[PDB]
Formats: sequence, structure tokens, C-alpha cells
Amino acid sequence: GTDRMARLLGELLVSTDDSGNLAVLRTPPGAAHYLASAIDRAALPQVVGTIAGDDTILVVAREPTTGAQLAGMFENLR
Amino acid sequence: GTDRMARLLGELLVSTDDSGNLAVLRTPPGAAHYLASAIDRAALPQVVGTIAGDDTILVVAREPTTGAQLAGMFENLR
Amino acid sequence: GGTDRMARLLGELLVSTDDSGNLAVLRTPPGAAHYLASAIDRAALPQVVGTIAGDDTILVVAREPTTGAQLAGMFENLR
Amino acid sequence: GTDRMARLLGELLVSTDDSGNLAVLRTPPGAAHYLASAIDRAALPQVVGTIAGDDTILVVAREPTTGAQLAGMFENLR
Amino acid sequence: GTDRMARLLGELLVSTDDSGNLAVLRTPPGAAHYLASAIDRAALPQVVGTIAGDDTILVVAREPTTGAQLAGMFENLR
Amino acid sequence: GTDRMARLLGELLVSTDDSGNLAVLRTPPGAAHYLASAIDRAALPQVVGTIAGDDTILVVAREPTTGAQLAGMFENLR
Repeated sequence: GTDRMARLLGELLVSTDDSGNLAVLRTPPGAAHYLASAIDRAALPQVVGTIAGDDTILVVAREPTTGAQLAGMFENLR
Repeated sequence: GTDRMARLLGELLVSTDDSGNLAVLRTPPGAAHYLASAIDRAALPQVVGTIAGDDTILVVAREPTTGAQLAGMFENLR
Repeated sequence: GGTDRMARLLGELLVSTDDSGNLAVLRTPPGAAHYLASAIDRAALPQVVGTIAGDDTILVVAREPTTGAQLAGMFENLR
Repeated sequence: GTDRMARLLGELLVSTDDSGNLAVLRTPPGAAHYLASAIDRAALPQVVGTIAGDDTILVVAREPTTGAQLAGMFENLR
Repeated sequence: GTDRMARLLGELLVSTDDSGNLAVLRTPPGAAHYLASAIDRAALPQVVGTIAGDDTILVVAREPTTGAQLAGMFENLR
Repeated sequence: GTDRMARLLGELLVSTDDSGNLAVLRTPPGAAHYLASAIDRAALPQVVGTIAGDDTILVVAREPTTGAQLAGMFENLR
């Protein structure tokens, strides 16, 4: 779960950002659904859910974790 | 209207979660768009909008309703 | 000229705007959300963190301390 | 599998059409993914696969069944 | 309806191609769904339906029109 | 381009099937757009294009290549 997510983050995470309870992950062109999917599958306790577009993922942080702390965690697995 | 919505939540709502102003609903694979659409057509005053993925819907709550209160409402409709 | 294209497309495709918290919620005609959302990305506004589109609706994430209501009124006035 | 499919065709199938090995199914807005996935889970021997947009499903007929034969089959099931 | 389709093909159609009863239209990424919807709404007599990816559209030709024929016609509307 | 596609098919391709000028490829849920962009970026001479659903890809074969031939080729690259 977590090791698959980690590898794919290393492959596919271009950048991260945050606002409030939200991390925003940028990926290459066809890649966001695929990444989002590995995140969901990892089922992180600090994560409520994810929604992907083509090249963007919204990851919803579980309180009290913030979007910034979620995004920092994702950075440090890449 | 709200009728179809309540009937679909009965059939399709697997689980709820929340964070901040967001309710995150989970459905069977391939059902999230269809349920999201029903929730839009109901046009509930406490919902601003929804975004569906394949089995996840992010519901944005209208202030002052929280994601938790929103999740609590979808869950008691079935 | 990313902003001008965004401005042109808001004029054409934006049906309604709304908000909650750090989120602006934009509505478009069916099939148009993804196209407008990418024009908004392309424009790289200082106060926008990112966007996610469905079929007819866009979530636009405001950069703190800009709020979703602020982003919404700004999109609204570009219509 | 096939009960669920046939029930959903009853609710959601608005119209059919065909060309060659292809059946085109129309649904109400937001209904096509849900219907498409019911069809997939039913695993019909005459179906090769499906792709859904918002209100349109492309069903690929297994040779020698035509798109017209596949479309006629889907209609008589409503 | 057809005018909007014509105007959009002029802005969004990058290239055209075909195979059998199929026209394949290419767009910029993020623009396929929007174009397909405009094609759909124009309801051309020789088009059975469309399905959009991200930057590609499958247009289904109504027999006896071919994909090459459709693609020619779309091509000359740019 | 082709080497990346070849790596991805080994990881993501679950089954191949076909009908007429179409190869139908199945991946795990959430992997189809990712594999489909890699197929596109390989630009194979015999492929007109691809459209991805959630776990299904339609690959359009270039006349006179058939979908069965494309499918058998993709199958042997796992």
C-alpha cells in the first residue's frame, strides 16, 4: 500500500501546495488519477479522501492535520 | 427531486467522512457521478456544489453547515 | 496572454459562482468545466492554488488569506 | 448481475443507435458511467467492452454480433 | 448548434484521422469533452455519437458514410 | 517512448480483447488514462488513437491492421 504510493510519488509528484485542510499535488499530464488511486489504496489515517483531475490532486486532510502538513508528508516520500 | 436523491443514497452510499467544510461520500465503483448528479438536482440549501470521481464525491457545505453536519444529514436519509 | 483567454472564457462559459471557506464553486454548461478550469490554470493567478473540474462545476482553491468568496466575486465580475 | 443491468436499462436507457460493431447508448445526463459499469459487471459474451461519457455509452460487440443486434438486445430488456 | 460546432472546430481541432467507421479528432489537452459536446449538440445526420478522452474524440460514422469521410469534413471546417 | 509503454503494459495490462478495428485493453481501476497516454506517446504506426475510461482502453487500429492483431501485440509485451 504505502510502499507503492511512495514509489509513485517519487515518479509522478511534480509539485505540492496547500490551503487550509487541502493539499494540491501536481502530476504529469495523464497521471493524476493513477497517483490518486495509489493514495486512496494506501488509506492514510491523516487523509479523508482525494479527487483527481488530469494533472491535479486534491487531498483532504483529516483534522487536526492541515493541508500544509499533508503536503509536507507527500514531499518527503518523493 | 430530494426523493430520488434519498432513494439513491439508500442504494449507493457506502460510507461518509468529513473535514472542515467538506463531506466526502464513498459509493460503489462507477456510481459516484450518478449519485453526485442526484444531489445537484436536489439543490439543497446547505450544499454549494459537488465533484464526483469514480467512487468518491466531495460535497461542499454552505456556511455555517460543517462537513460533519452535512455527512450526518446524507447518512440519515439512508 | 493567459489572463485574457481566461477572461474571454469566463465571459462565455461561467453560468454561476458560489463559495464556502477557501473554495470558490463555479458552474458551467455541461461538458465545459474541464475546459474553463484549464484556462484558469493557464492564467496562474497569484491567489489560486489549483482547480479541479467535474462535468459542469469547478472547485477553485484560494491561497490564504484570500477566501473563496473573494475569488468568486472576482470571477463573477469577469462575466 | 444481469438483473441489475436489466433494471438499470429500464430506468436509464433513453435511446440506442449503431454503426458496424458498435452500439451507442444514450442515458440522462450523469447516468452513463453507472449504466456502463452495470453492463461491464454483467459480462455478456456478445460484449467486448464499454466506454462511457456523461450521457453516452459506446459498447463494442463481439464478432459476429453487430452493433444493431447489440442495440436491439439492450432495448428489449427495459 | 452547427454554427457553434463550426466555430469550435476552428479553435480546437488540431488534427484528424480515421479508421473504418471511425473519425479520430485531436484537440489540445482539456478541450476534447468541450468539442465533443458541441459536435453532439449539432446532431449531424452522418454522426451516430461521440466519446471524448482528454485530447482525443471518437466520432462514429453512420453507415454508409466512413470515418475518412467524416474526418475530411471536420478537417475542412478548421 | 516505446520502452516506457512496454514497461507500463507489463505492469498495468490486465487483459486484451478485440472486435473489428478495435483492441480493448483492461487495466486495474484508475490506471487506464495513464496506460493510454503512454500508448499515445509511443506513437505506433499501426495505432490511430486511444480513448481511456477508468479501467478500459479502446485502441483504434490503422487499416489494414486489425484490432485482434494489435491486441495480440500488446498481450505479448506483458
